[PDB]
Amino acid sequence: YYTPKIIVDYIVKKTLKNHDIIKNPYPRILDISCGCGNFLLEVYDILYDLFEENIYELKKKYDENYWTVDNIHRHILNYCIYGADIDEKAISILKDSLTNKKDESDIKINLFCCDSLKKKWRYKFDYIVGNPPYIGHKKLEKKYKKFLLEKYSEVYKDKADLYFCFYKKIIDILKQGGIGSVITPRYFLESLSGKDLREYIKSNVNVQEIVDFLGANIFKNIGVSSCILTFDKKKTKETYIDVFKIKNEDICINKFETLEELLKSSKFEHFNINQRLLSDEWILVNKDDETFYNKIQEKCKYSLEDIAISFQGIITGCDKAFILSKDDVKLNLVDDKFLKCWIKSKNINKYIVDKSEYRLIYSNDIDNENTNKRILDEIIGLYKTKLENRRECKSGIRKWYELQWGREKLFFERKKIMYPYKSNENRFAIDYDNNFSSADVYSFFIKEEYLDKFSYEYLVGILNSSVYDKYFKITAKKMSKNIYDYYPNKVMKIRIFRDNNYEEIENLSKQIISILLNKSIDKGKVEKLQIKMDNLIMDSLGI
DNA sequence: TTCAAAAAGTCCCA
DNA sequence: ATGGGACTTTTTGA
Ligand SMILES: CNC(=O)[C@H]1O[C@@H](n2cnc3c(NCc4cccc(I)c4)ncnc32)[C@H](O)[C@@H]1O
Ligand SMILES: [K+]
Ligand SMILES: [K+]
Repeated sequence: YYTPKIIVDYIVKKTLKNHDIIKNPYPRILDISCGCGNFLLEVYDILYDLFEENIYELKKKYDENYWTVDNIHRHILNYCIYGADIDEKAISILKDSLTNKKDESDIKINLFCCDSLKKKWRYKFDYIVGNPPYIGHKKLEKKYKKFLLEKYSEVYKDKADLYFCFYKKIIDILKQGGIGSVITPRYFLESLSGKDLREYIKSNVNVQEIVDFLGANIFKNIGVSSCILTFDKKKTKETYIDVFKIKNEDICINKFETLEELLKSSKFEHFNINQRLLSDEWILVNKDDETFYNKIQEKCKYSLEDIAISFQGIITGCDKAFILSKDDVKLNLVDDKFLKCWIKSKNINKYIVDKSEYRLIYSNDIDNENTNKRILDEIIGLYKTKLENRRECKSGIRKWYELQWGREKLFFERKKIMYPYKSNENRFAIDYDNNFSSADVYSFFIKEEYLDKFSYEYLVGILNSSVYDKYFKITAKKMSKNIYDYYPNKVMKIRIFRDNNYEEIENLSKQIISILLNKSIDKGKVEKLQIKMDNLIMDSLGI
């Protein structure tokens, strides 16, 4: 995963541009996932320029025979550059690349082929740079995950990622007054799994700068969203973070010769965040958005979690075995008591759901194999081998033809609100048709004790408003270009209000629902009603 | 027993 | 061929 050169140079310049080579001519620069040496080779070039530009000052202050230009190459490799990686071939290539920068006496190069997370590191380091590996909870082998849970528990639990541990290792082995700069996924900035990691970073290092690329495609043909984190262990009372957040995700990364030109430009916005004021959540927004977010939080007395019951959709474990088109002839084998309406995330619009085109065979209600042999033999059994490889089938908890996570039917077969799990905008709809769905659609229904305060029509009105689209996206988890995570761990934290505008907001919502359900939809008037509703909500929240 | 999180997403076309 | 757009499964720890 080759890191773009402009970012590599920026990271190295970040850690080394103001190093006092005269005061300390023995800086230790480390990359614990160096690979072929994208960062370390640049570190060599930056160090070599630094030594040659101060070669005569060094010669005068120290051993004058040791400090010559001819001796710079040797000194850098013996005492300055350190790298670690698990790939033997990459280390071998990097060793040759460092050697080719210039046998006399066989210089030794501090490159280790090892697990960076298991190595007994004999000393701390002045500067650490690089791009660690990212491995999620699905693609990480179970034997290694037990080690991470037992030894890296301060940052790695549950659905945490591998690069959390590289953050902990880098922070642990950084010298006092040292500087670290890495490029990692951005998701830990907001994700629920990153809470322990954020607590660790906040209370161990001073975060100098965060570069957030949002959904920009930094790595070509890689579906990941990146950020650059720069931190130090310097004694300072400032504790203020420079945040450079991109404004246009469509931009290409090579607009200028250097990254810092892009950051200072009109493609990025800059603002400051007080690190001491960071809660367990990192709300990195400008003053206008902070005021906007704080107004809504203070004005709203209730949250969605207070008034609603949230649940994830069906997880069959093999969709091809249980989901059929409503026009599929094989449904003539299945009694209608077994069939449920099935929708995908794209079927969720604002305020209403598209008509179902798929049916779910709720195979849990099938009592035994002998009574409905045709359904099992001709429909579900076509994927029996894959069905039996599901975890709950291996342990015997689930029968091979049963849904892996069937949930409760009564939760779905009722009036409820559904929203897609990943979307570019708020899309909350009222479901009237007892729709079932997979985990790409989340549902909630209102608690009985809050039905006389909040109706479904009022909720979809304010939740689909432009005010709440901006409001939710302030702290939402940015996944990829024009995609946010609409998950209960943040959707249920949305705060809602009840005031003098309740009735008209609800009435406008009913009008929109009435038009959206017509045969000849005058979608233009829906937009006009939405604008009027947004004005009511902004009036209610005083913004 | 059984909840919900997780993009080095995935797949496609031009 | 690559880059950009539409769309989103089930494995997994707790
Ligand atoms: C996306 N970028 C990479 O994967 C690079 O990082 C190196 N890289 C991976 N993982 C490493 C590690 N520890 C974790 C580890 C080790 C062994 C098995 C397992 I599963 C996990 N330590 C040291 N370099 C490690 C790789 O060799 C590439 O150059
Ligand atoms: K001298
Ligand atoms: K991206």
